[PDB]
Amino acid sequence: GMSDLVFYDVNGFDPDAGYMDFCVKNAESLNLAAVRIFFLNAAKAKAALSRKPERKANPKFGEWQVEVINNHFPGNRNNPIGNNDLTIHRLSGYLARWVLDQYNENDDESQHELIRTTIINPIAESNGVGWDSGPEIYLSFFPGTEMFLETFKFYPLTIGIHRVKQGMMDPQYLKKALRQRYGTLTADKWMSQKVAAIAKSLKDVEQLKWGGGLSDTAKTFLQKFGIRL
Repeated sequence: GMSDLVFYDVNGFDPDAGYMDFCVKNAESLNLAAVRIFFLNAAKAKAALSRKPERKANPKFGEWQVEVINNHFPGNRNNPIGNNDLTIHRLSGYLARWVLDQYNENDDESQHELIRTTIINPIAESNGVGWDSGPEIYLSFFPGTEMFLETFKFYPLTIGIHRVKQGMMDPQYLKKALRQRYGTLTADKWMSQKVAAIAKSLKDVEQLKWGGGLSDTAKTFLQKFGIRL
């Protein structure tokens, strides 16, 4: 695959092969502005697709246009999804990984500041979690990141485990993450072999500041005392 650079002759959905295909087709036309717009508008895009009868559609986010399968219109819910096809959910996962790749591309502080100020994760932010928590953990609040459990250091799973433990989520919602691979390991194999790694990941999640900042009224008050925020 993409990590060991081993290639094969041309079965089930493999998110690593899906990500490769996505990158071949889209890497050149992606930019941070477009990806920011995507993440701010993913849910709205699903809503919009839900009243469009066409089996495929071509939403545009900023300057970047992309073809997706429309599984949101009720008449289309059954239609098969191809391994190289894009859905809003798959795109969310692929773009979260693309943002991480951008972050890891170099360690200049300007790169990190650009990414931290441009990409917003509304789900993370709604929970009191910002970029300061770490890039993998921040990005793991995005839908679709469960496709890449090793990449995201088990956080797409352990966020869900934490939520269940806190009574914030029905255990059934864990089913998606629990079906995924971890690198080369199948779910049966990592559930058996990676308990320590997952526990370590969960502790990272438990230590997040689940909650937020000072109010506008408080900030205005504090400015009267020469405190600018």
